[PDB]
Amino acid sequence: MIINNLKLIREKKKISQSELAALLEVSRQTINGIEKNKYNPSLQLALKIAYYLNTPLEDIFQWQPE
Repeated sequence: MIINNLKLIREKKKISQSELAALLEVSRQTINGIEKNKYNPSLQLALKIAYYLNTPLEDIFQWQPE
């Protein structure tokens, strides 16, 4: 389904997971865990990630509407 790949998006600007996680208000381990296939971020949080990260939601988490 949804492909979690913030790190690519974040690392695009060389954004730190730690700072980003601070931006998200969530633990870094969890955020980097999601790419690894851990349960994707919540409805608002994904929106926040796009907002905090400043990137389309699709790039960070391509919904892949199956």
